[PDB]
Amino acid sequence: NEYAEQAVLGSILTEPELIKECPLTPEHFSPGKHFNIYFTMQDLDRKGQSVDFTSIAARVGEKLPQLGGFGYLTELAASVASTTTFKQHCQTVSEYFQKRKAISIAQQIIENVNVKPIQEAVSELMEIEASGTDDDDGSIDEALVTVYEEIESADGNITGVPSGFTELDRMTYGYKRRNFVLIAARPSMGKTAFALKQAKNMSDNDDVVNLHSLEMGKKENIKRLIVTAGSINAQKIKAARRDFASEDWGKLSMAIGEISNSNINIFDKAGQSVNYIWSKTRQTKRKNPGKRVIVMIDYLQLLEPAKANDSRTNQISQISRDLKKMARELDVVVIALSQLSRQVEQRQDKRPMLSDLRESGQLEQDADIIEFLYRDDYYDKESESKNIVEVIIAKHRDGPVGTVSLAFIKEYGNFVNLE
Amino acid sequence: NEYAEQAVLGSILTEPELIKECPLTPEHFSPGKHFNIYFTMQDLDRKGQSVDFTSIAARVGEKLPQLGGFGYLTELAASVASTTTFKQHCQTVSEYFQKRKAISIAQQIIENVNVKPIQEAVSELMEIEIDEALVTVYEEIESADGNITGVPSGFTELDRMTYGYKRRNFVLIAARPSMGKTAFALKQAKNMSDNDDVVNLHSLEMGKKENIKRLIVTAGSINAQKIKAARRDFASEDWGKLSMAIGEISNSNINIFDKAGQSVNYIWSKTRQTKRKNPGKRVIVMIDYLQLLEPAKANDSRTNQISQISRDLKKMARELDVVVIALSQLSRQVEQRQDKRPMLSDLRESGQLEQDADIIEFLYRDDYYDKESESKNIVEVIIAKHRDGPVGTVSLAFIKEYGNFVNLE
Repeated sequence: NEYAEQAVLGSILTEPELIKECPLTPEHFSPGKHFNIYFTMQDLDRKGQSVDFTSIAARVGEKLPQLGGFGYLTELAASVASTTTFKQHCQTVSEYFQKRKAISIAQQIIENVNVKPIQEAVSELMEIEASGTDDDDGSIDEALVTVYEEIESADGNITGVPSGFTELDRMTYGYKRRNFVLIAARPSMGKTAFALKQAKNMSDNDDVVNLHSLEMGKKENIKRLIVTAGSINAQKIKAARRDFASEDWGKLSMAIGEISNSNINIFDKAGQSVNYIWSKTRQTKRKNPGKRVIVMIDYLQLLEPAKANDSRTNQISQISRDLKKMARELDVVVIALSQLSRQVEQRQDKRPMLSDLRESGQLEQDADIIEFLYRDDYYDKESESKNIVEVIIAKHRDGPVGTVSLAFIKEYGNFVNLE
Repeated sequence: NEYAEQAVLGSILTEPELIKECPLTPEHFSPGKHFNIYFTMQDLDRKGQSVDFTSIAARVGEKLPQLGGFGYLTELAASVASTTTFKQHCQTVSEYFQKRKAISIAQQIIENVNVKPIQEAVSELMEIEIDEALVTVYEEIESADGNITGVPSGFTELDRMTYGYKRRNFVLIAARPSMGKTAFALKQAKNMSDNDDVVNLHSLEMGKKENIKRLIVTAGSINAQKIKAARRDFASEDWGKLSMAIGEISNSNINIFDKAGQSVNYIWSKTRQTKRKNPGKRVIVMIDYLQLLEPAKANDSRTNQISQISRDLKKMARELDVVVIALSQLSRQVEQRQDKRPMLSDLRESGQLEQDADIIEFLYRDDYYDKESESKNIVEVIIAKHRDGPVGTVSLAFIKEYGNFVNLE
């Protein structure tokens, strides 16, 4: 391959310091030109100098035409649009080098064989391994310095996207960018209101929240965001409102402003594939530069799978795995509400654990911050924790676990901080 | 269109980060060049790399000429004045893509239609297919009425909680056998047809006849046992209540489907059809047995079938915008307790059930388990789940003889 071979040579003549960031030998390059363009290029490096046209042409003064002349070195440096592809090209050159020697050691065996062909399979073995030159080595001695800076310069203040709960962010330091958090819980625990809360809290820290409600409508999601924002009574508005509530219009004509002054985006298409959400995530991330994006999903199970004719347990796996990829490759916080096995209610301790994620197998594995919700005053009419939802972080990949308590105001769908 | 097609290919070769900002497949582009220009262009992206002349030409080293040669990639990159109209051009390319397939799926029908051409027009159909939205929200609350917004149940004490089953809701009327599970449905059936709404009754258990035979004995208040056989030479002056009920049922908007095996998709089709023939008016879809519905995957676990049904049933209500009422049955395990009063956990197999339901309402006749009940002839409808409302128990008087329900308090 000559095309990728030029790029490497050129990008080096452009950045005379890249000969280090990628180790090669003239053996990799084509005969004559490219070969000599590196041989002389590499020599000036081992002698502890720089590598540019001027220097190279200054080295082989009489034997310059053997490198395609000076008119070629400049053409090589001209061909390189941007030295960003260097890695990618320096690898294409490398793959083709293995390929060259792989055959050279292959047709080597044939000629070698025809005492005993044992020492052959041994000599032809040592060569086939040394020809395996890769690009990702392990150096804990280098990437350590990269961390140190960050340890030193410690921004004592939530790094990622804040949840809006002081006692929770003091563990996560903001849901990161590649993370895939899971908000699962039994029905009637605030599973939805807890989401719509974090939804706004993020929209207040000036982030973008994409709420995918496959269960509810674009309206109810707002109708809830209002009754939660202005602290107005949920039952009042519904129907009474007009001739039943007064002086609340102040808290209403305020909330209606807040929601319209927020970065909340709501999608309510009935059937949403992980790929659908993907597309709507790029689009939102494109229209909104510089700012972080969070993708909420109101029901992991109501999502539309990729393979219609497949086992249910495999569909949730297909979804889960895909959902994670999105967060990673698109670099956005992915929050997915889920449901827990109906089997939770047939125990003495109604407190959810990981095994309660029924069908979903590849679920708990792809999740970064599995957090269950638990209202004690649902299973017990006489609880010592009146109106207290306890958010249980059962899994944290880059952090600790534990239970966080919050006050749930059933009437406003609001959550309050404690301790 | 090749002109806008160049702009797209070019502006991408200019900004090797725009292949992402606008999704396409080689299928969109003209054959040969433009095609291969994207095929190879897209491939390098999926492999997690960059897309520029240098890289593209480095990929297909021998087969470079099939992309118009290197001299063409540069001409494309030069053709782009500014990468600002990339959106406008990436749309002109997309518009022409639909137009290409719209014909490819149109002349598809022609050759296809050429068993029954029914599944054709169906298969050829599926292929052929915030601040802004909050100002109305204001007027919604302002347009508070004080009465029933959605579809009324017909029970004053119940509608004072739901304000009419909404449009996207999926309510569940579950209960043990012999509680009025069916008669309670056939009651709401008419009450909705009186409020001038359309009720699609899917009785998979009974016949198109018995459903009417019950609607009459309930409408005219005539005795259920009389008519059956005696009627002719056993009842008198009831012909007035009969020649009145027979009219009511024929003057109603009740539609009864009684095909033996009904898939959720079957009901779906019969719902669009009824909604199309009847414009402007709301439609309610009743199902006399959630378990007698035919699943999608025959060879699957039973607990997954009820989930396949339930999940599908909800989507229908949401995407078709109609009230979906599904009668169900409760685990036989209810009768082995002291309090025969049903709860959510009693929904046996069905797991993804209670989660997709909006208004789970169980029925309970106390005078079935107790011969000496203080509530003689009293069914108590128990709303155990209300997503956009409150819970609680509502009491109604059940007239066993007429299959009629009466209001109280």
